[PDB]
Amino acid sequence: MKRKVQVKNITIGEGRPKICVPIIGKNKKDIIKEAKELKDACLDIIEWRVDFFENVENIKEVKEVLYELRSYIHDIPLLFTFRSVVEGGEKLISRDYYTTLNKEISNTGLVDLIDVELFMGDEVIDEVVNFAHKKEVKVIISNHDFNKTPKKEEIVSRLCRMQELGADLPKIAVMPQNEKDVLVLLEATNEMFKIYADRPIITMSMSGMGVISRLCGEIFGSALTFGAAKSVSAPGQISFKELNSVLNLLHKS
Amino acid sequence: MKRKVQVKNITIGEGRPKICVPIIGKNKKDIIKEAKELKDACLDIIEWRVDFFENVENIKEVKEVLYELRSYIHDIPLLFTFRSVVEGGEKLISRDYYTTLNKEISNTGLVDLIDVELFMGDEVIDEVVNFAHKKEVKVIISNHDFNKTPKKEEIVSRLCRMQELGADLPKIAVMPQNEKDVLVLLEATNEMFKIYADRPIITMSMSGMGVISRLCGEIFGSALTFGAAKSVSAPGQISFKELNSVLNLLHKS
Ligand SMILES: *[C@H]1C=C(C(=O)[O-])C[C@@H](O)[C@@H]1O
Ligand SMILES: *[C@H]1C=C(C(=O)[O-])C[C@@H](O)[C@@H]1O
Repeated sequence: MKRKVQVKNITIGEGRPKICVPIIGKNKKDIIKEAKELKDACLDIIEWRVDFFENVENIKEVKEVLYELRSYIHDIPLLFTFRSVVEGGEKLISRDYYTTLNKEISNTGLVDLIDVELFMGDEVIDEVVNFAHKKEVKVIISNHDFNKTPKKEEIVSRLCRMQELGADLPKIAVMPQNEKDVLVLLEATNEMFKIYADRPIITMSMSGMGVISRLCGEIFGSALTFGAAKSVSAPGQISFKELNSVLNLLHKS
Repeated sequence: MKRKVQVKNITIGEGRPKICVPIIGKNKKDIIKEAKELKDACLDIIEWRVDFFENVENIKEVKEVLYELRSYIHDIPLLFTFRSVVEGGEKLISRDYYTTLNKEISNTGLVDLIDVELFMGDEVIDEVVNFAHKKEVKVIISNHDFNKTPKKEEIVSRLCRMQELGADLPKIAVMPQNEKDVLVLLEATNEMFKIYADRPIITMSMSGMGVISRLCGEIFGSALTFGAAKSVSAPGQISFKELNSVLNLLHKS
């Protein structure tokens, strides 16, 4: 009754939640060094957090890294994400360029998924999505709130809008100010998963307090969880290796 | 700040939730066989589910087991529990023997904690609680519902009755019939913890669906969690060695 998102040998939205490991190097040497350490590691998808790449405004240099990166990762699903400043990024860039970066990178045929930020707008979203599906690229439409956890109804409403915008995978990250906020996130996730969701969704409650939301996706509905290699790409992620053992332990419980 | 329950080298209600493992053997040899396996294991407390013991109706023989058991787990905290048929037990006994068993054993000075069922009535509870504290034995006043998860308010109400009846550790285990019921348990748990708790509490949502409640007590408020050795004594138990790593992992988070 729900659609699944297949990327290579990985089926998002079925079985145990899929582990995604970010690459956050500031330069080609470190990025390649990062990719080499993950080739034979136990994980499902790799996310290139390009917002960390120092020459990110130079599209040719971004492609150069992308080529070399695919050579080492060959058939591991690869998500491309430029996380903007409003949603936790550190590099500021034009909105016209955010579109160009995502389109040009989508056009290479080298990325399997691309992340597009909801707030960025219908104009930006529709163009990135239409062009990503041209090349069979799956799209994550994402939304992050680093200060608050909206009410469950509001969270559900955002995941629904993302779905209307053609997102192959709606994604929402929220920040708890208390323990109950964490449960509100889980509550909205399962209501979405059971009643309104039409495909897989990705959700998380950030920081140490909401870490449970990164582990219990199999019961509650989040199809993908992010684990860190050396350093964190978002507050609350634990090492991908420990995430793998916890997900496996819960798969047989 | 509030009360903590000290049993030997273990401080319940501080840092990591504590791990309790039950011994469920039917005869002396098996019980001791289990004790030797948990002797130097990474657990905090050992629970003797004496209801599994075939010769439970002869106090003499029950005591003969304690004496030998101690020789192995002399320094490890020992909880003595006779789980009645009504709340998941496997052996029927008169309410009067239930009292004498708990009083006689508690009188030996060999047990560190004992579990009395809330629904067993104030008569039985006052009698057992009073005597227990006189021997300096901690009391867990418990309640289990294998059918459903009562509304949040009821769970907190039960946990509160337990405190007023003098429990050193209130305990409730409930059965989820849906994912939301798991969040209700956690929500009720956190409410007790921040608003009404004067002592550490123990809570869990049973079955695979509720397993997440055995892993996140540090955040939501449960001070003790039960893990299985070779097999489970309640639906949804994880092996104790695995449980230990997840709790240590989440403690530093
Ligand atoms: C989306 C969400 C993340 C998280 O909360 O862990 C990590 C980021 O790197 C992703 O873009
Ligand atoms: C009380 C709770 C249990 C649980 O749900 O794990 C098992 C019993 O052994 C305890 O007495």
